[PDB]
Amino acid sequence: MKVEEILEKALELVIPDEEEVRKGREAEEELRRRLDELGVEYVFVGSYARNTWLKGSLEIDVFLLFPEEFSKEELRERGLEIGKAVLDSYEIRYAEHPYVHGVVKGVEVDVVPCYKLKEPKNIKSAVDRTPFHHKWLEGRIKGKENEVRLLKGFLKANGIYGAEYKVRGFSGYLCELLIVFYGSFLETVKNARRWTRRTVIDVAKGEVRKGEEFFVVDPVDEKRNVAANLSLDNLARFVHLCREFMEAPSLGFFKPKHPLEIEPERLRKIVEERGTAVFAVKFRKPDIVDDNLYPQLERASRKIFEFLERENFMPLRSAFKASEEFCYLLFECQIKEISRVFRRMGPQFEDERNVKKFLSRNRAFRPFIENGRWWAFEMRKFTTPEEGVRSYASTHWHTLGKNVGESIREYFEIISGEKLFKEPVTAELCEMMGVKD
RNA sequence: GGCCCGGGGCGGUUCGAUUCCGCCCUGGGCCAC
Ligand SMILES: Nc1ccn([C@@H]2O[C@H](COP(=O)(O)OP(=O)(O)OP(=O)(O)O)[C@@H](O)[C@H]2O)c(=O)n1
Ligand SMILES: [Mg+2]
Repeated sequence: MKVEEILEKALELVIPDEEEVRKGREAEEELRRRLDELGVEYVFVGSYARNTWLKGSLEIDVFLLFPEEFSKEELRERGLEIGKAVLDSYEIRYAEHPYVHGVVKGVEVDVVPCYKLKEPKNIKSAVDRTPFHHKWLEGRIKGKENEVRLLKGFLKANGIYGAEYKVRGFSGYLCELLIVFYGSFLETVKNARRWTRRTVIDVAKGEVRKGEEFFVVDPVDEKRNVAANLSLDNLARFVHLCREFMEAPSLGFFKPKHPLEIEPERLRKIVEERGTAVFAVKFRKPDIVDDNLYPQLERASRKIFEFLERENFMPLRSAFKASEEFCYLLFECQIKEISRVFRRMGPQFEDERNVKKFLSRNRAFRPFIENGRWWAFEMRKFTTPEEGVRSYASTHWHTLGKNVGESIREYFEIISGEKLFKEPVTAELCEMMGVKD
């Protein structure tokens, strides 16, 4: 049951079976045919072109090569039109760099425009160095595509796969680059156990040096960090995962963990056992793309957390959840209620000028001296986290993310108790509190 | 959109703010494929 045995069973979970390969090829063929009628230059990139896509995740990436001189606007317009006329059913919903998604003979496809250059330098559009990533990988990943699939499947099952902002994990390309560096999934896992937050992995130079932050230099452009969007905590989760896997290998590390339900009744008893203040800020989900939403939910969530900590409610952790129509910012504090009074540090008895200005203030209790300096009893405007959040969110909505803020401005409410466990956030609450089972 | 570095105007809070909470101008990088 040692590693190598597990890796064999694992291959079954990550390698596409002959039937799925068929579908992808036929779609590839058809897709080329359609493209070969309109003329137009194109290059298949990504995991389908390199035969490193994960089982049950077949998505063909076609990149339309345009002349450098063309305007950004021409790019989207032509790409849009070409995308639409080439797909059975389509859908446009770019985030910054436009592109068209669709289905050809049942397979997902991504038609993306990009400028055609020589030398991946002075990139015109944000995705220009992608075709060069394909060239560089072409002759070096050949024969290790299965090692790539194991790594992707590992990260996928543990929730740190993608590099979109929702995940802030490992991109596919990053994965491929790691296979070319260490040679296999097993070696990557073995070495990643010793990675640090200053680790720099440079495949073009076959080197590993210590830097200012986790960096995986792009062979194509040594100034771009391929793991730029990999968050620190997620880097940390992978390293820990690699350690655990080596100690007690298991096919489980490649199988997705089910949301694993819990009765909102068990959740209520846990919160009571904990004795904390658990609540959420609910508002309507802005109609924007994931890559726009999450960073905003992240800011909002953080801005409120910081409010809760400087206000002494002792926040434990924060979380957030986006559903079809609403969003939720979750919080947990050790302080369900604080006194109305508190002490505010004053000047040292020494300089009377400021002592006066300090005592000149209208106060309900009369300041005192303690260890050489004046202190005053002040009165809070709120005494619970919810009251505090309600206030802050009503007045500081503009700093809670462009769209998330404007939405909280037109409406939001604070949910807690039984009425909160009925919302679709139980998974996030359990993960946030470390509930196990 | 978010994050990092920088210039310049303000508001609030404070005994006391460049130094905490925010707002308006604006320059330069990075990420998302
Ligand atoms: N953060 C990212 C995302 C994408 N890419 C470029 O876009 C390709 C990845 O496109 P994507 O479709 O997001 O993933 P795949 O690489 O195709 O792999 P998989 O579909 O299995 O996730 C990479 O090879 C690379 O050229 C990149 O450089 N950095
Ligand atoms: Mg793909």
